[PDB]
This record gives sequence, structure tokens and C-alpha cells, in this order.
Amino acid sequence: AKAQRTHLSLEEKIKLMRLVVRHKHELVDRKTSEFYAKIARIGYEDEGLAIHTESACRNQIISIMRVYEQRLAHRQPGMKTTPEEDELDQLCDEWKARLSELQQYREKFLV
DNA sequence: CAAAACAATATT
DNA sequence: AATATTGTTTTG
Repeated sequence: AKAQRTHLSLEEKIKLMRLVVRHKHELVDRKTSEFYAKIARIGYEDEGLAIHTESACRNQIISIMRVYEQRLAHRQPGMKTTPEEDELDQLCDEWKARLSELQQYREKFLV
């Protein structure tokens, strides 16, 4: 997680996503934020990332997606395989699936 | 030099 | 209100 000041991000990104996926099942209709509001809570009370806010919990995770989709279409030569990058990719895929599953439900309700 | 990721902002 | 985005900072 880049941030204003940090030593290693790639590590933080994985740690953050490692929590979202582990809590992808958790979800409340009453309050959507109730989710991201919990991730930033356990992400700073266990991972010790630093400081995050509900809103920030929606921008950070969101940003990681844009990159995941961008580097997903690239699939171009000139890059080497890595364990860290591989894990992050897997975590993103799992999280992406959960988001899609929830979206499908919406379509069922309407049309 | 360039891309990635955050944190806040712009747009719907 | 919710999301991708936009500006700035960090990583590569």
C-alpha cells in the first residue's frame, strides 16, 4: 500500500487483500460500509498497516483493482514470474468473483 | 522514466 | 450514495 510514507507496499497490499478475501462472505445489507468499515479495523489492529478510513477503505482496495485489471489485459512479454505478484493476483481474482456474485443477485431482483 | 497505490476528488 | 477516477506519493 503506497501511502504517504511507507517502507514496503506490495507486502501491505497482500496483507490487506488477505483480509478482504478471508471476510468476503461477511456482508450486511443494512450498511454497506459495515464491511469496509470492518476491514480497515482489523487491518490496523492485526496487520498494523497504519491509518485508514471507511472511505479510504473503498479507494485503496478499489485502486488495487484497476491495477489488477490493467496488468491482466497486458499479459505481454517482458515480465518475470514472482510469488508475491502471483499471490496478489490470486487474491484479486477471488475478490473479483465475490463482487460479481453479488452483482448477479441484483440482476435477479430486477429484470 | 514510468507505473502502481494511496487518499481525496470528480462524475453518475 | 457509490465508484472510478484524479492528484500526489511510493515502488519499480
